[PDB]
Amino acid sequence: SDYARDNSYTKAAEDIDAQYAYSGNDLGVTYTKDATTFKVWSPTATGVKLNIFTKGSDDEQGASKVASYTLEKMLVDGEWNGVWTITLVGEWKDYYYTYSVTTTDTTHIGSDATKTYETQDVYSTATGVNGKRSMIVDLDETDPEGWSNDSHVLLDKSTKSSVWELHIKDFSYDKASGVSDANRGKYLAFTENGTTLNGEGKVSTCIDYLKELGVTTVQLNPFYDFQSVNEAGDDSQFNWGYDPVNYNVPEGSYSSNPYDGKVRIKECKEMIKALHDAGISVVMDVVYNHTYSTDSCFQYTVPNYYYRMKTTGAFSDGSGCGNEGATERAMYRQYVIDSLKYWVNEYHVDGFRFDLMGLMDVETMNMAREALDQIDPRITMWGEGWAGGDSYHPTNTCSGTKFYPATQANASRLSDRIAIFNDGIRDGIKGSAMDISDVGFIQGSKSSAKGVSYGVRANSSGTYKWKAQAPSQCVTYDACHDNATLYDQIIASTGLADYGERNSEAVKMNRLASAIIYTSQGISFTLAGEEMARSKDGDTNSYKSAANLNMIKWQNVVDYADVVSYYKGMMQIKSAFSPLTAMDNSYADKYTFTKKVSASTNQISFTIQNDVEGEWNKMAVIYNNATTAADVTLSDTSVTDWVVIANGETAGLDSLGEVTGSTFTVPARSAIVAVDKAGYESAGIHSSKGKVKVNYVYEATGEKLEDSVILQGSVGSGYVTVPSAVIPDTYIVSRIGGNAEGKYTSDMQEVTYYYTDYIP
Ligand SMILES: OC[C@H]1O[C@H](O[C@H]2[C@H](O)[C@@H](O)[C@@H](O[C@H]3[C@H](O)[C@@H](O)[C@@H](O[C@H]4[C@H](O)[C@@H](O)[C@@H](O[C@H]5[C@H](O)[C@@H](O)[C@@H](O)O[C@@H]5CO)O[C@@H]4CO)O[C@@H]3CO)O[C@@H]2CO)[C@H](O)[C@@H](O)[C@@H]1O
Ligand SMILES: [Ca+2]
Repeated sequence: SDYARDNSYTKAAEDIDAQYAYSGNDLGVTYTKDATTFKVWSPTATGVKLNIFTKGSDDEQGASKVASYTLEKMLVDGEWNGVWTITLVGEWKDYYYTYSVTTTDTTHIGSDATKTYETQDVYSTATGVNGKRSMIVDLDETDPEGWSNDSHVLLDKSTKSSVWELHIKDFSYDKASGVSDANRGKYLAFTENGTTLNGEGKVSTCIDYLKELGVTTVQLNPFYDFQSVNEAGDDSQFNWGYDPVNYNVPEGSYSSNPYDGKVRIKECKEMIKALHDAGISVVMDVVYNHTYSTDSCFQYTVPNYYYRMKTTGAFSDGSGCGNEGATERAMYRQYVIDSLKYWVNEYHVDGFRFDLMGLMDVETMNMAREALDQIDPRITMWGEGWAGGDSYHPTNTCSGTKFYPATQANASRLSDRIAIFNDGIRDGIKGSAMDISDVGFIQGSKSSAKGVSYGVRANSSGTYKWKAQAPSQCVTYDACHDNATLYDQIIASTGLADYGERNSEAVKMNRLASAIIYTSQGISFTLAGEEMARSKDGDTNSYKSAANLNMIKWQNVVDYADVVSYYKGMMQIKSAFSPLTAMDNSYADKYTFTKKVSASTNQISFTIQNDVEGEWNKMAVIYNNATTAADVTLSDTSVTDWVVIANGETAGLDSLGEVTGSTFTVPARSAIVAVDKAGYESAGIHSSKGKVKVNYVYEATGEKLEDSVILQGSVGSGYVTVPSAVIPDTYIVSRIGGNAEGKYTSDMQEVTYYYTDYIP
């Protein structure tokens, strides 16, 4: 819950805002060749001392204290504006610095109740190792080659996105990634083109893999500077990084050199440029809701101002991490908005994911949306519309408006282009994220059907659990970095196999999840590697678990190539059919559900009427979670000539067969997507991908030992097939027909694994 409570701390902070709020835009360092100016906002301080150093830490060669200087109160018409300033004449680039701040707290201003704290700059743009000393940098020197020609990659519509949620270490830490020794688990991994599995040259990994998969967007887990990895320590350390230290400095551990402050800036920019060169939008995970500790640059500069304080003097702990940032305060609001603008402008970031956005006030969020709109309204914003504990806040903001938290409950007060994670469809698809053993729709829960069905229109049509204003305000997903991976929950909730073990029924459920995500409105989102059955060995909170547990297992692009192909195809379907990628509510009344949206059912079906010329006229979608094939008759009989474009085997833009009438046979634990024949013919939307069909046959009888699968990819790109992992160990491959490995062609190729009797 959140609580409106006014106290001595909130009153003091409000009075500080009225007298001392500063909008000068020049806090921190203003560098030029001829002089550097330093500015610190601290109304509570009795003095601020600047300390210059040759190095970011004392252990480095050439490390020494240069000198210290007294900052002076900044006067405007002889009135103090709360700012401290000094200008050092000459060339000061590449020196390091801290401030020594002698200060009261917010409730004892003018008293002699002072303490002195040493801290890095609140407005640091660079630091040395482990973020303890700021660095004076010419940011133009940190620009990689071609950076001036690097542009934002922005989606016309947020709802046309396909988001891959990725940790920078996870991306390439696996030696099988084919990334060079130097760059594995680093920013620079993204700059390596032509990477293949085990560097064997047969099938793409990393950035080339992402190009082939066709994701629009990569959302990167924390790459601001966090506390929880020792940047001078072992390469085997792992943390998600939800432990902020410096908001406007890149994390050191993902760089080749954290000791020189400029290197991580250059390399972070190189990562972003490489994603842009691949045609991929970059979204940044940001965590303004809390800092690692209250022994922070914020608390050491203006004690008790930047955090929400309870009447009893305790820090409000709405984050569950010990503190919460006071977004309702004039100078934290300004800090956050200025920070967002900085990452967009300086680093070419294309959008943001707000950690525990429910701890941020609606007015601040809306003002941030308006700020980013002035750059480009296609810059994306979304976040978690919840908190991690009870939140204590003042009644009103620094603007004098009533405080509202940016939660699901308050979606109507928030901009429709600040989207909110839809836990409705997430839990509906695969079961409660809070319990890995819990079943959702794909595993056979009939009561979960309503979660899926509301999810289909991005929880914007009617009300189940919460209501989005529009599809633009909804992130559609079945899993993220938190809790269990999709495939781990499937395995745990069914007992079908061990974690990370292929099972044919588990894989069917995984394909069905794919069909649902890409036939639902809202912003389609996946954990990186969901498309290849990513496992964390059942770990439901992997934030500091082993690097090799967390890392993407690149062998899975082969072991689950068929599943990758299914996702690849479903993505094509969504991007081809306008109703699915609508921002607004235009298409809400164009859906005809066969059963009530609320129905307890094994078969969900609906049609969608389109109005875009040159596209399919109508789509039929069926989800079957039964363990048997079902005959499903649509209530909408307006179309009786259909072309199937997704089934239990494959998804894409090509005809998989036709259906006359209103009844479809839907295999167990599978989806059907069909479109009107007339529209299919007229639109001329067709696949340019090639296919490989993989068969598994008992040589002696000619009978299949396992269902055939379909691989699908760009013509001329490399594929690798393998024997079926689920065939009993009492059969072994004796012969292969066709090419187990090769390049896709337009005409479908077939590979048959022939099996003989064996004892293991
Ligand atoms: O600080 C404690 C906590 O922090 C982190 O948890 C985060 C979660 O991992 C993350 O998923 C997110 O949690 C959200 C959740 O996703 C969202 O769905 C909503 O949760 C609801 C449930 O949907 C609802 O079922 C009910 O949950 C019950 C649960 O069913 C029952 O089995 C039992 O465990 O009690 C639960 C709570 O009563 O209610 C919850 C809460 O309303 O909201 C959640 C946020 O509150 O964000 C979490 C916070 O960052 C860590 O990962 C975790 O290890 C720590 O324990
Ligand atoms: Ca760090």
